[PDB]
Amino acid sequence: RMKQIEDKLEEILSKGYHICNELARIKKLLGER
Amino acid sequence: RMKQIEDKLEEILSKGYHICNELARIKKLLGE
Amino acid sequence: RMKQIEDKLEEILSKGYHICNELARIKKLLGER
Amino acid sequence: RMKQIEDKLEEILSKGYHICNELARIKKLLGE
Repeated sequence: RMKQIEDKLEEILSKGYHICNELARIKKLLGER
Repeated sequence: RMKQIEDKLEEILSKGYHICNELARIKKLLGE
Repeated sequence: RMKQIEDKLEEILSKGYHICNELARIKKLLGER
Repeated sequence: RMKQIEDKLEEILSKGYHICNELARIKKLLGE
């Protein structure tokens, strides 16, 4: 269970990196307009 | 205590998945 | 400390609701284009 | 154990604040 907590924390962090990378690409393509 | 925390984490994760779906729809509207 | 954990979990959840509300407005204004 | 978890939470939170800044810039580019 403490392992499944540690697993979920890393899943949340990763996805937050993923999300903020997707928004960074979106910001990029709109600034080049 | 660990169970209350895990439970909330699962819920936070779910919001992230929802955000990624929004971003998928949003990318497509923008052509990307 | 367990209180400050419970406080942070609610801050993360809220902000995730906030974020997904901001993206929902953005999706709305672009679909009406 | 609580300290490792709190520590990661602070870090997750920070990403959220970064995402909100991206969304602020992105809204403005879109006129909104």
